Amino acid sequence: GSHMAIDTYEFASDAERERFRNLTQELRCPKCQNQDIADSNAPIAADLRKQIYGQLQQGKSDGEIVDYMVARYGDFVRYKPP
Repeated sequence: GSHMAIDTYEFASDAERERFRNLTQELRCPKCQNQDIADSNAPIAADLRKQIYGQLQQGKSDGEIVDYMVARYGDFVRYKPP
């Protein structure tokens, strides 16, 4: 029994939580020692989750968010649709 990063945020609705959940699972860091941005405790993962949360709350769409994180952090981040 452990908490995950998602457990640490105050979402505005259950739908908003689930959007975060999907985004953090589908955005990956393929060279990272832990490639799962939902599970990693690496500083980069906390940064990405923080940004995804911020953008959800700004009213950005799923599409806009993916584009931002990929275009802004392409040296480590990659979109891997399911």
